[PDB]
Amino acid sequence: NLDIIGKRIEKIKQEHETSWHYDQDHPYKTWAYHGSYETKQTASSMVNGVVRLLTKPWDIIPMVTQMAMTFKEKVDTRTQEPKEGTKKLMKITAEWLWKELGKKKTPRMCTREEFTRKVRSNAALGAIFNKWKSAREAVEDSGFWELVDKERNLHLEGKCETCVYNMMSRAIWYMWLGARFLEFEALGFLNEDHWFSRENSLSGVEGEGLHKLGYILRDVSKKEGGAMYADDTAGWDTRITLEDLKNEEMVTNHMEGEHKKLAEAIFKLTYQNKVVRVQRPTTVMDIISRRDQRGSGQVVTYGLNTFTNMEAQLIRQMEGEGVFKSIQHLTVTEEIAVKNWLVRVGRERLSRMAISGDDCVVKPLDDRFASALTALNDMGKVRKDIQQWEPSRGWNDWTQVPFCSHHFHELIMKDGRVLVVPCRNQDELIGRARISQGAGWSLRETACLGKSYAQMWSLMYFHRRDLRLAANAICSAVPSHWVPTSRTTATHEWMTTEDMLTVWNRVWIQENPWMEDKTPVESWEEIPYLGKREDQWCGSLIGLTSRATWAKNIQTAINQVRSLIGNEEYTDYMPSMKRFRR
Ligand SMILES: [Zn+2]
Ligand SMILES: [Zn+2]
Repeated sequence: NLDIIGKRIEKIKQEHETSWHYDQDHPYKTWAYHGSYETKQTASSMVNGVVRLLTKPWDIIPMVTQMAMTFKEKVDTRTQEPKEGTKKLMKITAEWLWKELGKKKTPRMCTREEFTRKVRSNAALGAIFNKWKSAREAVEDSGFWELVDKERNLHLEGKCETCVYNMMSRAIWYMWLGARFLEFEALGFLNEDHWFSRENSLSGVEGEGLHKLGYILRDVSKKEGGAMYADDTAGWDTRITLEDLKNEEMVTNHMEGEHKKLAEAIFKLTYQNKVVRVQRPTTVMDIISRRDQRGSGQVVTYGLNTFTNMEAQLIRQMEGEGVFKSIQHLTVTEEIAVKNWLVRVGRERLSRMAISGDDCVVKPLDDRFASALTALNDMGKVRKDIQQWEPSRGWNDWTQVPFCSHHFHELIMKDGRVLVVPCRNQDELIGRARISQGAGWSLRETACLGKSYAQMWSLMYFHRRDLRLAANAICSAVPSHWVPTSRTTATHEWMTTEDMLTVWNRVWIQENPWMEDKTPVESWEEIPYLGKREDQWCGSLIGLTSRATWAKNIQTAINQVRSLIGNEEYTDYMPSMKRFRR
């Protein structure tokens, strides 16, 4: 409590002394309340006109149109403390997992130089506006770094002054750029040096890309065992216990010098003790604290969620294999059996999983896993959309398993070679490309975002008839040499001015470890589609009157957009298709 959060609270109280008041009608039960002060202010989703003008048939599909119109009673719930047996299982497993992750890696501090480059190339670090306008301006002004140094030396002392969260199935907690830097210095190595790559972590997929995930699921499917299980958790970030935050901190045991102390401080002072400011309309600013749940930076959140999720799923596996009998209490001989399992088969059991933060696919040794629920429920990782004690429903086919919002098809080229391609309902893909976030978008910038989406569709979704055609139309409608842009930046190989057929060959043939024959593809017509009936199942409008009219008359839609943008240098990409090729 207050000897760690006090100083932070004291400092804010004073800056709004003319507004302070301990409000008695406060809507908090599970958060600790501290006081309120006067504020008044709020960002909605705008339509990309370039993409909408080249996707007319979809102007009458509600699933697409509604996406562009528009829980904080789940952040106010309290997780129970686990049993002693559960806590023992978690500490042993965490201890062992950090050793394994650390066998071929060296913890190290990230640098101002490294941080500066990040900001000067638009990564979404989640900072606030005020003294300097943007992030960019603050990074050259030596004043900033004197503030950063004040807080830094404070953290070495073991106290905090300026590290305070701002809260705006999602909940995003911005800090000021300074506190983001100090988080990056101490914990950035996890992302920057790829601790959760598949090579290093065996379960993880950090930096793999959407064109590898299908191949990774199929490799898992090849192992002997039961169904593939893919249970989603209900509000994962709100079910992170203090015991979870403590096992995460054991990464510091692998550190030394300044680093160990700086990392210890972030975990102690910001993660395991939180100070947050929230807008309430009855408008005031509420200064609340609590000890548990997740609210770090989105990139460190990712890596820590993967770590804790790896830990939970190895434990659920142990329960299915009958390594321990009850969560109430671990005997002495059970501790040695758990430790022996991890040493004998742990690495093999990690390779049976694909884990991306809160998202997992598990192919266990057999189907006992399905009704092994006691550890999972007691750790607080309650399954979404199924009764607490009802057994999990597994999948019998790797092409039906959901993972990172996709499913994966197996697709045979005319030359016999095999692609594994990502897919989702086509209304979701078209609906997202019609949306832009923010204000002050020039026509040129709107066009360049449209082009980023088209290049993505050509590289990942080439097998959907409607998306190859819409992609060709957009790349024809936007000046050939204008560079694809994005304001909120996995592997993004479509962000480039290089020839898209040359990128396709590098990604799917040259650099693809699942493809033995390296024979380049000479044109887009060598590159196959899903079956027509499969394309309709995944949402294609192939076979409708509206869709045939759009395709027939596509050069008229292309010319409409060219007339609005003006007299520039354009390329016709539509003769790359068979039906437009004379
Ligand atoms: Zn601090
Ligand atoms: Zn599909």
